[PDB]
Amino acid sequence: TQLPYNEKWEFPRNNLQFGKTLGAGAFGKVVEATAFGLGKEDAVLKVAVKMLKSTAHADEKEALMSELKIMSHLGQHENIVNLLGACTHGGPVLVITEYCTYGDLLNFLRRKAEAMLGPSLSGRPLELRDLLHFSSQVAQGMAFLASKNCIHRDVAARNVLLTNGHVAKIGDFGLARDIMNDSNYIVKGNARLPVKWMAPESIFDSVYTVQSDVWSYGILLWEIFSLGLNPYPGILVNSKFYKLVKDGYQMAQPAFAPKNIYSIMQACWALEPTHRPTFQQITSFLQEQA
Ligand SMILES: Cc1ccc(NC(=O)c2ccc(CN3CCN(C)CC3)cc2)cc1Nc1nccc(-c2cccnc2)n1
Repeated sequence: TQLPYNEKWEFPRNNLQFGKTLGAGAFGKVVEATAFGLGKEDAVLKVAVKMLKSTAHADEKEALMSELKIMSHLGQHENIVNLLGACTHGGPVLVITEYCTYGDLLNFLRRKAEAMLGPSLSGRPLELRDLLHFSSQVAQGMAFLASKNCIHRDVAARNVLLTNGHVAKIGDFGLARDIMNDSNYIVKGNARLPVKWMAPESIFDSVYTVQSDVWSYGILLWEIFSLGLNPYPGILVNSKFYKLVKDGYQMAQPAFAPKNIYSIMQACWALEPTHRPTFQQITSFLQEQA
């Protein structure tokens, strides 16, 4: 965008020691690293570093810079993936963020479920309160983005990261996601879209607002209280699916959701955008439950 990059984030690329890859897309990837003398307190930290692959070209580079500019503009919040620094001089653009010990929320829930079933068939197990905290925290992060007039457009469990103390943060893999081979992204003409997460006005009118994010959050809520099931499971995205969503078809109550939380999901799925709850409403409600 036309936003400026502030060099207050500038970090020496030689002060990074790279480790394993945390995720990889077609033209970008995220790599774990250690930063030496990062931040006000000169900390020595494990961080995440987004960068372009050798396959990337000019457009991919302009996108990575825009993402960096946006993250600066956003500010910092406990429930988003915070920008820690950047390397824009003397080499490829490097974007440095917080490292989240437990990875994405979706995989975490799935592995946790398997580990809990283990004793019967094959750290501590999840309780309902953990799910409420996760949901509450993601809502706080989304409410923060909404207060900045910032539209996420891909709210989902795969884009939520869990850090120390199991605190959920909302992020965006962007170039570091392999959408080309991801079955959660459907080929809708020009682009590949997370259709099962999208609001009807987004699907049909290409309209993205804070409210269409609220819809997608409802789908996320479903993911959490089913412990990481695919939305609309078994249902092929086609003309019938599109028409169904448009006529108010909604998923059934997840196995682990209290009627309370499922009512919240349904509210998020109001066909009329302005009838859906705000992120601050969702936040206040969930905080009390948790
Ligand atoms: C390294 C990096 C660089 C950038 C980002 N970006 C964001 O987190 C983000 C969040 C919100 C926005 C807002 N944006 C507004 C416009 N719309 C269209 C998109 C959203 C942009 C970027 C995250 C990361 N971090 C990241 N990415 C993937 C995986 C991991 C990761 C994995 C495991 C452990 N620790 C970290 N970490």
